[PDB]
Amino acid sequence: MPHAFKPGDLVFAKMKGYPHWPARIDDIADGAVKPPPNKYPIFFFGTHETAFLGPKDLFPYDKCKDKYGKPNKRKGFNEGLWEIQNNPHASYS
Ligand SMILES: Brc1c[nH]nc1-c1ccncc1
Repeated sequence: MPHAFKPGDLVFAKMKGYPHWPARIDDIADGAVKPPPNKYPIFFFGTHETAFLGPKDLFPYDKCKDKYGKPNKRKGFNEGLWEIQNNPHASYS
């Protein structure tokens, strides 16, 4: 039964103008910028960009991969598909 989102959870994250994108709930490093209240730091695979999102835009990866996990022409998307499937918890800095 679902819990709240926690660092390390794998998701598809929805941003305006982008398809649902392979992503993870990031950790917040010591001394790093914290997200606004009720928002999570979302690390987008492939592009390696971060955005702050609420749960309305976060879809669990295992439940939605058959819907959202197909190749896409957008820059970084297919690289992101490889990352979320093959090394989702690695450091991509
Ligand atoms: Br959606 C997506 C995939 N990679 N990066 C993004 C993104 C776009 C804009 N602001 C933050 C993150």
